[PDB]
Amino acid sequence: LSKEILEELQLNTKFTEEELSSWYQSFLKECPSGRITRQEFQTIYSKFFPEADPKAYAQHVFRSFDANSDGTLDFKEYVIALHMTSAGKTNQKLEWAFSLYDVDGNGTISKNEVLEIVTAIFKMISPEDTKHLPEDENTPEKRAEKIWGFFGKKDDDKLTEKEFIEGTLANKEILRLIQFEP
Ligand SMILES: [Ca+2]
Repeated sequence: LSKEILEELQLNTKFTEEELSSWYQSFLKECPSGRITRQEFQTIYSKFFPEADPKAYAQHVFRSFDANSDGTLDFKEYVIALHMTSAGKTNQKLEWAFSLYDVDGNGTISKNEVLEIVTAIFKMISPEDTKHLPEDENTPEKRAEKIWGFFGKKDDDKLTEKEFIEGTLANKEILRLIQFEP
């Protein structure tokens, strides 16, 4: 690691520098490069969520962090990705839920895009639990809709980042929706 990346990581986690270091060493033993590939990263999720199709979701999470598209996530970005994938910190989290959702990366979210992640996210719910799901929103096609709803202005065209951070922050109903299993 590097001193700066050790703190950007410790001031984004309840992880100690000492821990982030032991971690690195372990990570480096599997990726001597100090960087991890989408292929590899995807496996991480297929392993710990055997009861679903994490493949899709994982790929999206991956794209959301691999900034300057090298097809690889390095330790730092990789770490903060394993985070905004579990639960907890949610603002430091929703300031990323936009990145995950603005799939094509421009600067605005579409109805398809919302539906693409809602579905990918859905494919992660063990079929078992797929049922304990509040019917109004218990299928991809639905939830996507019970979301593009709150953001009103059903443009069936666009949703800027302003309206996203506001709707998410304002009403915590969409926040619960748009986001994964915390
Ligand atoms: Ca977009």
